[PDB]
Amino acid sequence: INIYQNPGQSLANIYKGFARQCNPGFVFPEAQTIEAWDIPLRLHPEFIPGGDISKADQQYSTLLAQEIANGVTIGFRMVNEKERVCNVEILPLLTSMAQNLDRIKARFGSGYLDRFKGSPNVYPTDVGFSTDASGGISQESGLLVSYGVNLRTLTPGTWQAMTLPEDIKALVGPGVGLRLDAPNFSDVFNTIKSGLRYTTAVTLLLAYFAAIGS
Amino acid sequence: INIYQNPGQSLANIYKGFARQCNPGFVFPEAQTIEAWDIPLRLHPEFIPGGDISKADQQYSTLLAQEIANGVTIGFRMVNEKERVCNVEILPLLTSMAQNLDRIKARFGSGYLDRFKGSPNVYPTDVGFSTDASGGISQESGLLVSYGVNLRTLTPGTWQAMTLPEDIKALVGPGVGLRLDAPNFSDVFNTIKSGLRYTTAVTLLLAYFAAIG
Amino acid sequence: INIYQNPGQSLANIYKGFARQCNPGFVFPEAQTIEAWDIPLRLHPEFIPGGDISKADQQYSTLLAQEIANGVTIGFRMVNEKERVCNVEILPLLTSMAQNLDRIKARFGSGYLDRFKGSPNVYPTDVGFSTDASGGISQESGLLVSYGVNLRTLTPGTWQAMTLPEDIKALVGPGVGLRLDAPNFSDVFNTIKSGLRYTTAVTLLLAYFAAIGS
Amino acid sequence: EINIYQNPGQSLANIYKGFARQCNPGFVFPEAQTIEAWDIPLRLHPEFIPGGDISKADQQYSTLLAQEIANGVTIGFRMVNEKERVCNVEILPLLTSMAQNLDRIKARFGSGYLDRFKGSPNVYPTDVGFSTDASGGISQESGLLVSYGVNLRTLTPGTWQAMTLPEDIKALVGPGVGLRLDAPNFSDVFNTIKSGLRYTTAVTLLLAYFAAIG
Amino acid sequence: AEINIYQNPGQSLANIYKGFARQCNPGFVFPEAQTIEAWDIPLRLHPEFIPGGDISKADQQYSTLLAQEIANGVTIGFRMVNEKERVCNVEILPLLTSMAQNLDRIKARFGSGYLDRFKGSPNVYPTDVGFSTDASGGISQESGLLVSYGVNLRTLTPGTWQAMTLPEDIKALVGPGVGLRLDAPNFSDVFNTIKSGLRYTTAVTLLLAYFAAI
Amino acid sequence: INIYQNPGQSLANIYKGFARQCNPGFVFPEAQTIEAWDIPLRLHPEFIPGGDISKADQQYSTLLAQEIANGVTIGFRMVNEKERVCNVEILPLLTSMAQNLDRIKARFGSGYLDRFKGSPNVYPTDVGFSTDASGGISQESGLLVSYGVNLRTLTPGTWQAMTLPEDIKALVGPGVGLRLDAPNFSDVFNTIKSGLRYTTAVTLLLAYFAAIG
Amino acid sequence: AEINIYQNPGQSLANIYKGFARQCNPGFVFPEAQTIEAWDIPLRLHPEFIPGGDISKADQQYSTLLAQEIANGVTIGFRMVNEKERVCNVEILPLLTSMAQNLDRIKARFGSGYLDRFKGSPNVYPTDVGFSTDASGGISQESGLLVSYGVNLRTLTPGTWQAMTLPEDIKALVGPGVGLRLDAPNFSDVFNTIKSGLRYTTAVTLLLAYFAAIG
Amino acid sequence: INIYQNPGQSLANIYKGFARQCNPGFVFPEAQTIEAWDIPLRLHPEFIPGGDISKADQQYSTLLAQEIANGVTIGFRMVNEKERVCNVEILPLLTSMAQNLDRIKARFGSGYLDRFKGSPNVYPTDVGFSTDASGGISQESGLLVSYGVNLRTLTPGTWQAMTLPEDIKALVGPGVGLRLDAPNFSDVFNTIKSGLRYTTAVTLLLAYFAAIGS
Repeated sequence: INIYQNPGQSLANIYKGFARQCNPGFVFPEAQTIEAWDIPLRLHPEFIPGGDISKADQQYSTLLAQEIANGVTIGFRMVNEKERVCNVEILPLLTSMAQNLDRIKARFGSGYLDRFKGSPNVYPTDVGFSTDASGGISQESGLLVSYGVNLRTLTPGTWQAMTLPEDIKALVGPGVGLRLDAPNFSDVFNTIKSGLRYTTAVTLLLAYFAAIGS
Repeated sequence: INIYQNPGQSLANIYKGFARQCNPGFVFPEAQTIEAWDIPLRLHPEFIPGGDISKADQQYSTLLAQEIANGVTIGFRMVNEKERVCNVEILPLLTSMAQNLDRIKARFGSGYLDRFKGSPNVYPTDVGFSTDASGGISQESGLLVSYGVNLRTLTPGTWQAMTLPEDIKALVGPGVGLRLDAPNFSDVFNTIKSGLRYTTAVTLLLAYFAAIG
Repeated sequence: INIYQNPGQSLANIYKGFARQCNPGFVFPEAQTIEAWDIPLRLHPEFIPGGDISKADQQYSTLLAQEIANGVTIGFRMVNEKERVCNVEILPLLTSMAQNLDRIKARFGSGYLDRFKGSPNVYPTDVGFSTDASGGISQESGLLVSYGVNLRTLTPGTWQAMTLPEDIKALVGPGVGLRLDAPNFSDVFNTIKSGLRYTTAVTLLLAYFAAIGS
Repeated sequence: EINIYQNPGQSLANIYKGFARQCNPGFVFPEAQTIEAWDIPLRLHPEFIPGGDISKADQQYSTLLAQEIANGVTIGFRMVNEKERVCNVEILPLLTSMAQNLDRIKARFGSGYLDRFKGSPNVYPTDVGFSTDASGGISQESGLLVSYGVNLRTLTPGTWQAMTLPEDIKALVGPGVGLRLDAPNFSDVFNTIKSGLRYTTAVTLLLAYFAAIG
Repeated sequence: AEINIYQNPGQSLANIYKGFARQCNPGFVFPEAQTIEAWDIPLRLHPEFIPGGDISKADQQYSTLLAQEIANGVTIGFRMVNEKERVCNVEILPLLTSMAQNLDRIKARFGSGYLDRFKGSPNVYPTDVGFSTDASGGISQESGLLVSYGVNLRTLTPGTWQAMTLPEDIKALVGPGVGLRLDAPNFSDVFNTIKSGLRYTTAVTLLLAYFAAI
Repeated sequence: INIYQNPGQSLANIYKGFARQCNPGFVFPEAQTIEAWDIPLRLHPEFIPGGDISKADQQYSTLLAQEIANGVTIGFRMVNEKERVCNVEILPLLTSMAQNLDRIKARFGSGYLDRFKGSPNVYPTDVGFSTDASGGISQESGLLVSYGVNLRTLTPGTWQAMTLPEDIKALVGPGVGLRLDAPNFSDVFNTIKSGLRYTTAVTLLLAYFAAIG
Repeated sequence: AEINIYQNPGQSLANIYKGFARQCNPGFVFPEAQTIEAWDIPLRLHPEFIPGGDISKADQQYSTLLAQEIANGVTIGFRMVNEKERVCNVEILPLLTSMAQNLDRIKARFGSGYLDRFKGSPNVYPTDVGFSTDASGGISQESGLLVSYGVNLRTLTPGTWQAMTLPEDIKALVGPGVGLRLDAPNFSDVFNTIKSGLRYTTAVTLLLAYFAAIG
Repeated sequence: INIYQNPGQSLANIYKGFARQCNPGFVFPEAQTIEAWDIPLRLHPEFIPGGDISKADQQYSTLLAQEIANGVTIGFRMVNEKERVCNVEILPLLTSMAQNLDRIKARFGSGYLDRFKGSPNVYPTDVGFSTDASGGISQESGLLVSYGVNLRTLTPGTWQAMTLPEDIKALVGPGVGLRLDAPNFSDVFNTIKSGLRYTTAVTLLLAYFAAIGS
């Protein structure tokens, strides 16, 4: 295996290593973690055209190189930030996603990827504009993140049924209900665009679609 | 004086040192530099409310600290990157601003600060959205940078009439003519927003209003 | 349609009648007239909060009512004063505004409304004070009328380049170049403030911006 | 392909389509109407080019063409200092207004419209002569007859006001409207229009008049 | 009585402008002594222009400037009919007024020997357009425009430019070159626009405004 | 096709018409004419932003309009001035350019366009100031026209090798070797600037680079 | 050998200075290439000093400069006997060293066409002393000293002056003019000290020091 | 200096010696000789890695040793072959290179070294295969020697314009226009490759680029 063609499995492997550092007694949700981090590739198999990795989509590769770079940062931080890395960042993310994946499959069945397709966002980390009825953009628009995470339109019912690790919740919270003409919109847009990673954008996607319509 | 009630003078002094280090012969345009870097505070006296700096606008103060820190980085880079710091970065910026400020004062007159009013942007580094023909924001809108810099409507002619340092042009050029609904819009928005500093946003502001267009 | 949400189309409809009563051959400049008299609502969409005409801005509504009432006086005056009403007041207005709008659109492009922003004036009949170099108001300031008509700095060359109906030129000329501390300033300010209407303020706005500057 | 002698409309339309694009590339150029209008004189008078031999071209016709070329050279120089005035008072209003006038003529007379211009004593579009009584005689009641039937003597204040013309042209011709040949200034007016008109602008005046009359 | 434009240029042109000033406003007080004195300045600086008092040996370039000026008086004559208000109140009376006030400031500051102020540029003719100098007599990339007898546009501050008393038409022509370096994108256009736009009389107007104000 | 997106083809068509009028046996060098007159657009694709001619560069558009107006004049003048128009103005131009272009392609190869890059002139008709031997602009400088034609340094040997139509030769001749500080500089600068056209500037450019050395 | 001082002033004077330097320290590496090139500068700027390659028509002022240079070499020969320490370590070797370094700086900065930097002052001779200019080509009371081929003392900064590599005696001669305005009470004295003190050879030393430092 | 870091100066010094023996009055083109023989080093600074000549590129070092060994031979041959050595081999080589380098400087400008970049050949003595008109190597290709000397496309005009010493002309002549599939290709290729040396490959490179185009 390799990270371009097996992103879930590759990253799962690294995160299984982290989860063991944290607690060898923690049951790593491996099935769900591979499935979740494979979602962007499922939706976009052209990321690896005709199966040759030599022609891999540049933006997709950059995202994976970002995850590699983040995994390096975690190894260094495990040393003197073990109790945050483990109990705020990594284990909550893994538990969260697995539960959220499981509820998506339960609510939407085996065709659940259909909920994610048809968005104008190609990459799981994209931040763009929500659209009006006709598909236009207006000043009533807000943030559309990942594969259909509409923060502008995000209801209180949806928000309160959402299970997100603290760090992702804190990133994305300020964007909920926010109009593009709001004084902090540029800042919040910029902050969410810069703060997302491949893995954490999936984590957000799963939380949203698990809870949507609550 | 201090950097908060006198940003133009304070920054001008730092940059005078950079210029003397680069080129002692180079005549430093002190009056223009001071007046240019005073523009956001003249536009926004609320930044220092009742004249007490301990209550100064936080975003404004942070903008100015970034300039102090960048100044320290510039002086560090003078050893191994003198060619680029001097002849690509600092001297072109100083000349550009003096020429564009004077041009602005010649073409619009002494009341030139009015041309900087009406924008959705409070801070000189702000990056927002231009309004379309209806007066709203739409997919046809684009980047509204600083105090009136409309990258969306920025013309071919205007682009090539603009006197502007290489790095600012490199930063901002991908945003020229760019619509909200462009696939790369988010990226280009992000880059420009992250790339601007107080001094360079004013440099861009002046180049645009001197060239339009 | 109604005069609150559709001021340009409602005022155009009235003026189209007056122009027929004046000269049936006169080609009414409908598109420009509607676009010109909508400008104030275009600049301030909050005048009608959330599409609700009962919550319409009272000062905005009152300016429109005065145009309706003026319309009634115009129809009265057609009998004994047709020659002045038609040839001095109405037809030159309609023609000048259409020409000036078109010129403005040609000089400043589709985003021409921007040239109207940043003034201290909210209403098109507003009369406030010119700025000096400092950013402030002083004795060497003068009249700033409507959305950016700086009478203080308006030059002799610009005055005679402007296409403005007689009745508005005679109203506004006295304030050209006039300082706050001028002995006749208060009387001139009084005369301009009292004689301006919603439609004739827009007429002046377009004449000025067609003829400056840059 | 074409030349100004055999193809005056296309040749002149091409030059003005040039001036219009440097002025404003957003400007929707009315190519069809401009070719047609500036062809009028040659359609009424094909003997200007006897049997398609441009070396036997009519003297007064060739001179009118050289004048237009010379005027185009003047315009090119004026575009350096006075670009705004030339574009937006001169060239663009002439084009839009002349197209509108031709369109109106065609909607109210069909393809048969050239018949309006027929059987004038004026051979050339720039000709300025005398209006005539019922029986075809000149009297002290005569005034100006310009181009292919533009009777200024007989032209009402009303019809004049109904005419859609650029400023340049209303200013030149207005003083002749209603003017008797025994008027103290008639000879000044005659002298000004004769020297002021050109092939191009005489057609502009023709189309404005026939679009308005009756 | 026996004056000519070669030997008596100020008096010759004064006679013509006094006739314009009367066409304009018989109540305008013509500043005759100042106008004669100002327009003689180029000849007083360069007696050479007429070697030994022999006008048949007159300097070609000087003679060409005087012919330019005659040709311009002919066009003003023509423009008096259709553009009298612009001609009189923007172009002519302000020129005469400002020139007289500025010449008087200069005399009050320097006395009868004021002509020495105008010496020392490389420019032989009042309409000359050349380059600003460094401190070493050379031309560098920091040079800009140096026009007429020492009007250094490159080093003129916008403060003193705006303090200068000058006809609008002259401000608009010359303003673009204030502070402008020779490598600016528009320098070549500006250099050449001022070069083609200046005339014997308006260059002297500019010269006196500049020397009064600096 | 149109003149904006297809200047070489639109212009070559018109001149092919003139040349057939001049001599139907004259072999019109069509590939070379089109190639030469597309040069400016190939150096500057931004002249037509994103392929949209409603957004065309205004200065570019103006040069092209001038060439169309000139074509109308050529058509008028063909009646009584056919000998000059053909044997002085048009045929030698087309002949000279095709030969110079072929030589330039042989000498600098397929990437020849890079020889026209990095001048301070954006438009083919631009007239600016050369850089001196030490790399600055000074009184030792002269005229820099189009995409690198240095009239100041133009040697006697280059001049006599140049194959140039006589109207272009008469225009540009006075600028050869002319210093910024010369008494008649400003006069010649003005004359050359006003007298150049899009097609004639391109003709000069190829004559120069075909003859240097 | 088959050279002469009018056509080969650099090589000629270099030949004499190679001799002084060997007197000073046989172990001193004489910068011959830079020395010939530096002292050819005035002739390379004004080839009309020898019109048509004909020394019989040599410019009188040029020749006078060369005569003065010969006379100065004679006096150094005499002072070598009793003032060897100063002649060697204050006057000559520092001059030779400094010109070499300054010239290589100038050539690295501007390339082979460096000579263009030295043009366009109104000074024809390397020892000329004249007036700096305002921005309009004139002289005003803000003007000061303009020396040699563009050494603008009026405009020269006390800092960039300190940064110039220059032998003591030239530094002492020219320092008083730095920034000096023409209405200063010592201007006439300083103007004329510098004028009288300069030689072809030491004017070129000053020229290269300035143009190496000035940017 | 040494031959590794300073190949131009070292070799010019040897050749200055030979020229001196040939004819003392022959002006040695010293600047051009040093510059030309530095070309291969300028293009490949990496030949001396981090300024350490003990790690100098072996092929490049061998090239220069060959030139030292050839110098010794020339010295030996000076006795019984001075005429040929001087008038055929040495004097024409130095004069040709100097003229050619000067022509290349005028033709291509100060960045002329850019003409020598992008070839497949690293060493000046390399012989490879040229690119055909469609951009590939094929049987239509031929000999590409040194930094861009394309013998395959080398025209009759370029051949006659080329200023080249007799021995190089005879070495290289049979390769001109020669195709890869020619029966004598192998022989000529082998001959050119074995017969070239550092100095002479540079002499050829310069002959060609100074003559291309004719």
